[PDB]
Amino acid sequence: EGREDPQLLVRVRGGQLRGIRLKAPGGPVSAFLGIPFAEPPVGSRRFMPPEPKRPWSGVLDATTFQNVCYQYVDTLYPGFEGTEMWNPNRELSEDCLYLNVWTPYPRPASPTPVLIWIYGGGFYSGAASLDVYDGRFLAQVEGAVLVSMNYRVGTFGFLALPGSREAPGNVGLLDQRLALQWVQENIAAFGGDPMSVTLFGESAGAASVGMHILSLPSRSLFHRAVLQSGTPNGPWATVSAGEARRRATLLARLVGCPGNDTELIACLRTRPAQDLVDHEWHVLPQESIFRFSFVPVVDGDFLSDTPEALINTGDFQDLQVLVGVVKDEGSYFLVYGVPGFSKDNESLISRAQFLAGVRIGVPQASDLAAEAVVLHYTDWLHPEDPTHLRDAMSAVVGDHNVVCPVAQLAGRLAAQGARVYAYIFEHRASTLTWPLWMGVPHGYEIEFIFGLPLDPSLNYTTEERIFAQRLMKYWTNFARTGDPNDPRDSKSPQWPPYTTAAQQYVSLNLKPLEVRRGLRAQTCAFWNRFLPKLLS
Amino acid sequence: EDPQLLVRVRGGQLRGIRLKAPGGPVSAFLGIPFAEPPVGSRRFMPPEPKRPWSGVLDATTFQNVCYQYVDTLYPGFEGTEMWNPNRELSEDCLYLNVWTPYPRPASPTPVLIWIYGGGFYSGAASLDVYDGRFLAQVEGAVLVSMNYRVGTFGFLALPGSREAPGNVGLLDQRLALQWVQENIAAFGGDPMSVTLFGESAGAASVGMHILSLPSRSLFHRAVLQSGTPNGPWATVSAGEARRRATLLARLVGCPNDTELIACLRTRPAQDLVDHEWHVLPQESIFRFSFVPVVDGDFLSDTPEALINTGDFQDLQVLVGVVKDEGSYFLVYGVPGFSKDNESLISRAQFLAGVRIGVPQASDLAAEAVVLHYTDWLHPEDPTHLRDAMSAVVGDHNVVCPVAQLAGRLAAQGARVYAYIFEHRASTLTWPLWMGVPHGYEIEFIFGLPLDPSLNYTTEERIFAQRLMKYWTNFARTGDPNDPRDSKSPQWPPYTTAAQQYVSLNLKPLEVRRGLRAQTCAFWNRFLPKLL
Ligand SMILES: Nc1ccc2c(c1)c(-c1ccccc1)[n+](CCCCCc1cnnn1CCNc1c3c(nc4ccccc14)CCCC3)c1cc(N)ccc21
Ligand SMILES: Nc1ccc2c(c1)c(-c1ccccc1)[n+](CCCCCc1cnnn1CCNc1c3c(nc4ccccc14)CCCC3)c1cc(N)ccc21
Ligand SMILES: *[C@@H]1O[C@H](CO)[C@@H](O)[C@H](O)[C@H]1NC(C)=O
Repeated sequence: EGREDPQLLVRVRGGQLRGIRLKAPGGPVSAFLGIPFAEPPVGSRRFMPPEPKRPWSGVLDATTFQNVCYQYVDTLYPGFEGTEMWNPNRELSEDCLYLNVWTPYPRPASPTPVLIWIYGGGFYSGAASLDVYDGRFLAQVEGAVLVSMNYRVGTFGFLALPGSREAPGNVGLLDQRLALQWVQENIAAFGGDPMSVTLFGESAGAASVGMHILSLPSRSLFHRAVLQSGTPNGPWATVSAGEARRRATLLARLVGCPGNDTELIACLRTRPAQDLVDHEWHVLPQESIFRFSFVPVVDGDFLSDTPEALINTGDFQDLQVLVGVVKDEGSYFLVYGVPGFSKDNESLISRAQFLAGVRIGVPQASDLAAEAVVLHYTDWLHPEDPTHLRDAMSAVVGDHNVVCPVAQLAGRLAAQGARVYAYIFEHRASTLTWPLWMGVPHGYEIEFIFGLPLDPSLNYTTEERIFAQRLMKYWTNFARTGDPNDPRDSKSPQWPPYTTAAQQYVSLNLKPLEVRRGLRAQTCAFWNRFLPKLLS
Repeated sequence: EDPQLLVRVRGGQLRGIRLKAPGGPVSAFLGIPFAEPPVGSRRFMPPEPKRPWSGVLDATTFQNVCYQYVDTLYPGFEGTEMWNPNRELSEDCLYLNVWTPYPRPASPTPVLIWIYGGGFYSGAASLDVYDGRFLAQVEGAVLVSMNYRVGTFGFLALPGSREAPGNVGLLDQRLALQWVQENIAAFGGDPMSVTLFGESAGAASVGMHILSLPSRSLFHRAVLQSGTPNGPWATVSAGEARRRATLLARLVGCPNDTELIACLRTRPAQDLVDHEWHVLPQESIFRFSFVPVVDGDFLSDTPEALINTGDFQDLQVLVGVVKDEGSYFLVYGVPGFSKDNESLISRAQFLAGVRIGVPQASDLAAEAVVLHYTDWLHPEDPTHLRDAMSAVVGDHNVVCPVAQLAGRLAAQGARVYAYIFEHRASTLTWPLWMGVPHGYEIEFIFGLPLDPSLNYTTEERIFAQRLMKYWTNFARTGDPNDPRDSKSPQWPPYTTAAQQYVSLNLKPLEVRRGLRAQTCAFWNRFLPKLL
């Protein structure tokens, strides 16, 4: 010390860190990457809740991203940006409990609102190091303190033998909670305000944000929340204690593990990480799409009851939520799983293929429930039309898994005291490599919220750069005040809060804000009110 | 003595009356007997052909109206009184009426046979709305209308019994169709070009003549206005007919079939009318006590089975509905509804109404109805709930059974033409919320706006003329389109692929696609699966 940049030297509870000065289009940013927040969850610690990281001696280098949590790498379309952009960009390791911090350069003089990003990837994949989650633009342009963490995914994060000591479940959510705890204690050293923390996430990340809202020990660690294309409630974000027990026992059999839970978990702990990844998908109860094997469990601990019971009975008076969806939530889920669908053709399907797809898309549906889905989504004027059937299939999956669980959450939070702001993202990136029939697929709003169009080397249009700047302003104004609206800008269209009376939401596209009413109201009344009665 | 008023039919000589229509005279032969009076021992029995008479039979006045329940709900109210009997009630009522141009046509003329509605418990061929004089004068048509037995008299059945076999009111109708074949040529009518037309229970009757082989040889074309043989109200099973006749017998103090039927035959007509409504299995609306029975005789199977398996290649059918089929059915039966207030109902009142409107519906089926018809943007809005209640009743009872019939006839070889009547008579005394209620297109088809004393607008007179042309062109050719009008828009046939129908209102024809397609997929495909 003494020859290095004094603006990049910081101390945390665990010790000294050395960060890196990064270039963002408009100027420098301070980045502290790969900070350890927990004891490596390896060996005897596999399946166990995280332990806080013991202090270190000397200056820890925090200039590079750390290991990505052990997961299944997508090799479906080799060289394809559409799939490769989501793949791990660092080495896979069980030693992965690290977090990243981006702050303005020089570090802010007064306490600054903090944004904590929780990534998606069906609770089996993801990393905080991906290029779409780059906090440098938000830190530079908006002056934000951005934090992102790695949490255990798959069997490593969510394999549960409910009631056991050794594998209690939801440990990946506890990794997230420990990083929220770390922010409270240490973010002030970076110029961050621990008294103004906003959680934001997408897909499984949004479901994770939702589970922090529904779990009392997490509520003291944040003030506001953003749930993008994901919710704690719904058909995929959780499993029962019985279902998690079933899936962990089946995986144990599959890898040669046999009679109490201690014996079974000890044997699972001797298995190489890849053996577990190789059998992960083989525990699903049916042929399905938008279903993940190891997800949060309703344990009676982290989740005191189902997220459905919790959202219907909870008091959310003190809460501000920003929720929303993309135009085509379900389109991507059809390419691996539904026969007749491909990214390399227009995917014009037959009626038989549509009926077959509804059984895959709604796997828990009875013959009668699936018929109600088919009859609702058929256009009885053109019941055999291949383009309509193709789109209806996308809508079934999108509506069942995302839009209607989002509408249900917005409705319940608003009715029970929260301040809700709802959106629909309708802009398809000019740079998208997925076919046009897929529209705006699941996760393709992220690059805009994070401000990637501001980098001139990424070849986005001028319109897309102005639009990204607009979105970065909505998100950070929401983090700052609990309202996405700019107080100085009187002229710009206001984003009204979502209410049960008016059911107002906005469209996020290249045009100025548009206020719309009812988030897929007739269709979501079918999924949220009728279909549960067709489970009797 | 006018030679244009003396006709010799197989039963003997008749004398009509020269009537005045706006444009000129018409010949009318009213109250012609077509059957032996169905009185005494003949009560509940199939009709017998009328024995010949001596001299010249007077046919200058309408005859007795078949014995029925008279609506006394709103006394002096045009809205209800226009449907009430306008002649004396009697069991001696099997008479028909004939209207022809004056002088009688020189060449054989297409015949239109009108079959009235009234839930199979009421109606008469003598009502002012069924006046054939305009169609006879303006279009040169030979119009025939008959009285058929209604209520217990026409449809009380002890299935399998010889003395009360059921469907005798439909046999009264069939005998009048037989009479037309045998005698219409004496009036200048073409027995080889006979079109049946009817509304509500009359349309369901027309539909039952299509589905019953011995009737099929008596007509060539058909018009089903706001009614169908299929659906929840037009028929009952042999079992249901049996319990209702047994219950009614018990209610009037009666007493095996022979014994029970003989006791019923000793009862005065009004004693049977007094208990008629008390045999319905639930609190319901758009449900009638004595209706056609699936006997395995007149109806060889249910109208559903018959419409799904029938060959209709040789048939031309004109079908349609009115804008607000169910609105009227809500005033007597559904709490919160009235003709004297705007009927803005609550959510509770709507859920309660769905149980009355869909009486066969289980708790789950009724919930599916509620969830489908609720506007989830305004789920508590009283105007939406009021209007949704009207739609439930109209869709369940008329629009979706009509869509189902049109789809099946088209798929199985018929030529079908479908419409929606959206014009509300300027003269209507029912409140505005009721819109275009059940039966208010009839006065337009019959050409009543052409009479200047009835106070209809000029627009309504041009519109009635248009409709009279559609109906008579359909009777003439099996196509409602005018070959004279070498201008657009043409009325396309309804097909299962294109699902084309037209709107009948003051504006020129508009071609629309799918008759409430999504909603009727719910009633016709999903709801039957519950259970
Ligand atoms: N060997 C084997 C054996 C059995 C099965 C499988 C493979 C695979 C598979 C195929 C290709 C790549 C990865 C997994 N899937 C398909 C699983 C579908 C996962 C889709 C998903 C859901 N959340 N993240 N992902 C993948 C991660 N990538 C994405 C992510 C996001 N959006 C995306 C948009 C397009 C393309 C990829 C995206 C937003 C959030 C971050 C992750 C299965 C699906 C089922 N139901 C059963 C068995 C298997
Ligand atoms: N004393 C007693 C005991 C129990 C019950 C009743 C009466 C009455 C009743 C009330 C007034 C008049 C007649 C019957 N209704 C209600 C029945 C409503 C029948 C509605 C109907 C169906 N088809 N024709 N009509 C009546 C005839 N009038 C009309 C007709 C048509 N359109 C109309 C439009 C508006 C008003 C009247 C119209 C087109 C076809 C010709 C007949 C009941 C209904 C139920 N469900 C149970 C018991 C009774
Ligand atoms: C698209 O490709 C898949 C896989 O090759 C195939 O099953 C499907 O039938 C194709 N669809 C069209 C419309 O060509």
